[PDB]
Amino acid sequence: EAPAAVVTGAAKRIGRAIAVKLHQTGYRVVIHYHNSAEAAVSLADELNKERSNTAVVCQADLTNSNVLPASCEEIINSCFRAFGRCDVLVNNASAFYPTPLVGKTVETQVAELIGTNAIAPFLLTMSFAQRQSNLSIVNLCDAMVDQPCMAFSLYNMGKHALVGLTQSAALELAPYGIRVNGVAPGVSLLPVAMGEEEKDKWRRKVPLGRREASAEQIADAVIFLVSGSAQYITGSIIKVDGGLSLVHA
Amino acid sequence: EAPAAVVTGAAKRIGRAIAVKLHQTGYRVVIHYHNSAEAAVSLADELNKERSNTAVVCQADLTNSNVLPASCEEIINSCFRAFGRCDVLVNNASAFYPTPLVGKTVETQVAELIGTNAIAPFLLTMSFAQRQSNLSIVNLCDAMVDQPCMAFSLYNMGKHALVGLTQSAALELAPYGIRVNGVAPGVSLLPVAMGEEEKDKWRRKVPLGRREASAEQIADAVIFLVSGSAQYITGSIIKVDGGLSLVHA
Amino acid sequence: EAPAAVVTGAAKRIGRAIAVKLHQTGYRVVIHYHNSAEAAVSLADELNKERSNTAVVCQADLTNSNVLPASCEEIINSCFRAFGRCDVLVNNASAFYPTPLVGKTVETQVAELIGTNAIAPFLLTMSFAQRQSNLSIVNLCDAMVDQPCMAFSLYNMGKHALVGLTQSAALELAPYGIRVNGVAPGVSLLPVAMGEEEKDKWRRKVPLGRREASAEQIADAVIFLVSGSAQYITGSIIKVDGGLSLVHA
Amino acid sequence: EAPAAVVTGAAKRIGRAIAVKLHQTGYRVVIHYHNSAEAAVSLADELNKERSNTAVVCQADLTNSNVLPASCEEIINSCFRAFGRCDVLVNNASAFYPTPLVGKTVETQVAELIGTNAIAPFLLTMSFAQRQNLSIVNLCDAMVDQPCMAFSLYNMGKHALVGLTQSAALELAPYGIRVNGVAPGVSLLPVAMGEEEKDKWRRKVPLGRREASAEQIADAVIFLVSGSAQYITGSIIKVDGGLSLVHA
Ligand SMILES: NC(=O)c1ccc[n+]([C@@H]2O[C@H](COP(=O)([O-])OP(=O)(O)OC[C@H]3O[C@@H](n4cnc5c(N)ncnc54)[C@H](OP(=O)(O)O)[C@@H]3O)[C@@H](O)[C@H]2O)c1
Ligand SMILES: NC(=O)c1ccc[n+]([C@@H]2O[C@H](COP(=O)([O-])OP(=O)(O)OC[C@H]3O[C@@H](n4cnc5c(N)ncnc54)[C@H](OP(=O)(O)O)[C@@H]3O)[C@@H](O)[C@H]2O)c1
Ligand SMILES: NC(=O)c1ccc[n+]([C@@H]2O[C@H](COP(=O)([O-])OP(=O)(O)OC[C@H]3O[C@@H](n4cnc5c(N)ncnc54)[C@H](OP(=O)(O)O)[C@@H]3O)[C@@H](O)[C@H]2O)c1
Ligand SMILES: NC(=O)c1ccc[n+]([C@@H]2O[C@H](COP(=O)([O-])OP(=O)(O)OC[C@H]3O[C@@H](n4cnc5c(N)ncnc54)[C@H](OP(=O)(O)O)[C@@H]3O)[C@@H](O)[C@H]2O)c1
Ligand SMILES: Cc1ccc(-c2ccc3nc(N)nc(N)c3c2)cc1
Ligand SMILES: Cc1ccc(-c2ccc3nc(N)nc(N)c3c2)cc1
Ligand SMILES: Cc1ccc(-c2ccc3nc(N)nc(N)c3c2)cc1
Ligand SMILES: Cc1ccc(-c2ccc3nc(N)nc(N)c3c2)cc1
Repeated sequence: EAPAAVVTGAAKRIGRAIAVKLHQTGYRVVIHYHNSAEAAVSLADELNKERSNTAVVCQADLTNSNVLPASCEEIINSCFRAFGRCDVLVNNASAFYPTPLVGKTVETQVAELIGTNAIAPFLLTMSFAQRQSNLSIVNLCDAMVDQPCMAFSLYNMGKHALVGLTQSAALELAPYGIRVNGVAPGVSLLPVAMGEEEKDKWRRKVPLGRREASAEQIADAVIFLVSGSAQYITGSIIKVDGGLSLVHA
Repeated sequence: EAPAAVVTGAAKRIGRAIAVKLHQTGYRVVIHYHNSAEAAVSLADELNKERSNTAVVCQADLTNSNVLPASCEEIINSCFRAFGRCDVLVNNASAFYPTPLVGKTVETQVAELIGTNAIAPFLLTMSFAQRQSNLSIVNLCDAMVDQPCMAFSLYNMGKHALVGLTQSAALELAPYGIRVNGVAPGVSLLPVAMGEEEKDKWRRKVPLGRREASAEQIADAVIFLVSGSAQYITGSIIKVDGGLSLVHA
Repeated sequence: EAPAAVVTGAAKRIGRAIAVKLHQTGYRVVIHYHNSAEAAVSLADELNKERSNTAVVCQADLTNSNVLPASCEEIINSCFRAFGRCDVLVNNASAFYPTPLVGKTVETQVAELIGTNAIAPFLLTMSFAQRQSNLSIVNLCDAMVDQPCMAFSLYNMGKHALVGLTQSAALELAPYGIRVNGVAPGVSLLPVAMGEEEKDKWRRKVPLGRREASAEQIADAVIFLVSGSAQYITGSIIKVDGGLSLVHA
Repeated sequence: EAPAAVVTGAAKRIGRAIAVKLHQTGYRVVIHYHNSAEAAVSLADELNKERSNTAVVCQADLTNSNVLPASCEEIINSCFRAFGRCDVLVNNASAFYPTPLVGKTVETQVAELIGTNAIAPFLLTMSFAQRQNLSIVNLCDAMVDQPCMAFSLYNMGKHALVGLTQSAALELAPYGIRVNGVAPGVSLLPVAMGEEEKDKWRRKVPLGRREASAEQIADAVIFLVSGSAQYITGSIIKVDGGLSLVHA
């Protein structure tokens, strides 16, 4: 029968492309969302039109809190509930915004940026492993972590922690046959609130084609890592950045 | 005027070694502690008998919470209260224990391991910089972050986030003339509860001398980074590991 | 028209598996070899029986010398002579043997280890680019490059230069639409001369499955990197090591 | 008696500052050079004026060839002949020029860039070790993962040097020989480069919008050879003003 995958923040943009490609590959999917209910259900409707009862949605805030472990457990449980199995976890949901060192309170920013990018991946990783073939986890990382955007220290700390989790969980879960890997975009789908001139500044920086990655190109790397063609691969983070991280200042 | 330094978790072990060496170099010191009140007071007494009014203690829990920003702000405030300046911050205090993926609640484990190793350094860094010559911050990292101990994922995530901080904060605070660097021990002071046979198993693995780093050897690298001999150094992490991280399985 | 690929050191082992999978994928192939003449011709025979006129052999020594540039030129030329095009270069051929610091002269050891692992890849890369779809190069690197085997300094130097080449050529050849990537094995096909107790000692070290990578599992990663599913990927090295590089001493 | 150090390419620029600082720390020095005889001799005279019989020059081409192993052995031998001991080796000499992928022949560019940056350090390390606070410091490059366009052989040479630093650290540790690296970002700029282009680069550096002095590079070499770094091996210290942290 068909394997099942959980994709966090799967309603729009990159998580959406990932869930679509996984479904096209033959997976049943849990579309996790926080604020984007309409979009999440729209995607489920589309996927279920293709193959009946192969997509469900699951709401959760992934901000760090007292209830986050229970929320993460429920995300995994919804996959087992809907499909009787959970073969793939994709940690894609992510808050992204500046937190200058020199109005959300700083402790809220910690909760959101560190929660979404690191603690929730950790808790979902725990629950995914506890509840257990070709099982794997794919973490959406960031190819630019060592050359970070100015004033994004919390966001960067979140993504660095996710690298640590990817590595630690690969080592620890290997005995269980659970592989744990990452995909590290450089520039992909650009901010909605970014202006067109600024977009082109960034595009011009990419050696391979002077363009951002499509969400589908990011999804392609996820598809590889979950597949039978990556069965010896664990603890690896694959850059999908058109060479951007190689470009000096 | 003598410069002043804050060392977190400075009552014993490596934090103490760093405070002492800074003091011997001519720094006035804030000895931060959490539980080790007797040892912190004792160390301060010792340093003050060497030079009068050159050391004060400062108690704070560095577990993550909504009050952690205020606590970190107060730690920096206490350096200015005592000495009228704050030249150096050393982020040494650190929780370290296993958190298996498959007692304390996971919420507490997250708060302690991520708070001490990452969030408190980030908040102390904000406060140190907000309050502002040879200014710098040294973060105590871990040379083994890419070959972590089994079942230490939250601890590892915390140390990886600290690397991210070191880099982000080096970039962002360079315009202010604040350098931000790391020292990464491999095996130094062994756990107090560890049996001699287990200690020797680890000692035997170290290429350079088959022994752990002394606390002073760790302090030596910290003292270099804060000195005028490191005035162009920022965003660097110096391994003090005797070659351990180079040794394959 | 079918695309064409050069695989160096393709007569046996991992190189052979790569040549076989490329061919199965629809590529015409140049089977480069040095001494394994019989095995190279035998492979070409096998592949040509499957689809006629889709495989040729090409002999060359890839040791560093003044004629190495011309030899590398001729390898690329042989691909054009046979197939009219050259879409993919796989830098697989590699000398591997200890060279302690404390019958071959050191001059020969340098020429062999640095020539095969670094200079030949570099010269092949020049020639490939100069003769110029989905064009790409895949370099066979080494996951253990930062945790090297004792007394393998020249080999390790070679593999390190190979990473540098992958990055530098990714950046420079991007404007030409040539992607440059790496696949980094941990332990795969074991040395011929190695005895069985020693083989099993190394197998025990691999977290994922306690065994070495098949040559086909290595080839699988090469296949991905050259595919249309990796079209935004350049300057990336994918570890295929079962988590081995994550294991501390 | 005083310890002794060999510094390669020590006649000028960064290697010169390294030799001067080592000398000021109390080392006797072998000032190796290739083409800069007048500058090397001028340095030796300055140092010997300071302390009699504490500096000698040693000429050698560090390009890769059949004779390079013998030349490197002779450089180490020179330190023993002058001073009776060799405590420190600094691998500083380096060829640096573009080699685009698309009058020197490429085999000569390989020989010069790979020989000076990698093979010569390896042979020198062998010779240094066969003869034995002992340490080796290799001059690396902080920008090796964000390389300059069309510098592939140079970049290959420096990556090879990181491999050597790690491999030799591991292998010579049982002998009490530590092996480390100093990785400048931008330090002393080419003499020929117009100020307009120098300042373009200077402005990229987060920490003070300037290049490293040769003396600041030397300071990190001085730390690594000192008693203060006695547990440090296989480490490479960036001295780059934050440059490698700056995205495109
Ligand atoms: N886009 C890029 O150029 C780029 C570059 C580097 C790395 N990446 C990584 O790739 C991944 C996807 O990128 P993206 O641009 O598609 O992401 P995105 O648009 O910024 O966000 C993806 C989703 O994250 C979910 N999310 C945010 N905060 C949440 C919270 N507190 N709780 C639960 N869910 C939350 C949101 O779901 P709802 O809409 O349902 O609220 C959002 O739609 C991220 O991990 C990102 O860091 C992207
Ligand atoms: N020891 C090693 O071999 C080694 C290896 C790698 C890295 N390191 C790094 O080097 C640094 C020092 O090592 P160490 O072994 O000396 O450290 P440690 O003894 O394990 O901890 C140092 C201090 O951290 C403080 N701390 C713990 N939890 C705290 C909390 N919730 N709030 C405030 N303070 C808290 C404690 O202060 P109180 O005693 O006052 O409660 C403790 O004395 C650490 O950052 C460590 O990660 C050490
Ligand atoms: N566990 C592993 O096997 C492992 C681990 C890490 C990395 N890797 C990397 O993966 C690749 C394949 O591994 P492998 O074990 O299959 O390699 P290998 O069998 O040791 O060597 C591959 C071929 O390289 C060719 N070669 C050697 N010296 C040459 C020279 N001077 N000139 C021209 N060709 C020469 C030989 O060709 P002829 O037989 O025709 O003479 C040989 O068959 C290598 O790059 C290796 O470094 C392998
Ligand atoms: N300058 C920078 O911004 C920078 C940046 C990153 C890394 N670094 C590293 O720091 C080190 C010092 O840099 P630098 O700018 O001072 O170096 P440099 O001036 O470019 O070269 C130093 C010396 O290397 C010697 N050399 C060149 N080719 C040689 C050969 N074939 N055989 C023997 N010696 C040869 C030359 O000696 P003669 O003059 O006697 O012929 C030259 O003076 C180098 O390893 C370099 O890669 C420097
Ligand atoms: C030029 C440029 C391209 C893409 C983004 C960008 C947009 C959204 C976004 N979301 C996120 N959770 N994480 C990111 N790293 C991210 C990055 C920003 C700037
Ligand atoms: C063999 C061995 C050597 C040293 C430690 C060790 C002891 C205490 C300790 N505290 C800490 N905050 N962080 C560490 N990384 C740490 C590590 C553990 C095991
Ligand atoms: C345990 C163990 C597994 C595999 C090899 C091994 C065998 C052949 C081999 N060839 C080569 N060109 N490069 C390597 N790194 C290599 C490695 C050595 C030791
Ligand atoms: C802008 C700019 C910055 C630094 C150099 C520079 C000058 C000389 C130089 N020599 C050398 N052996 N290695 C280098 N990496 C180097 C670099 C050149 C141009």
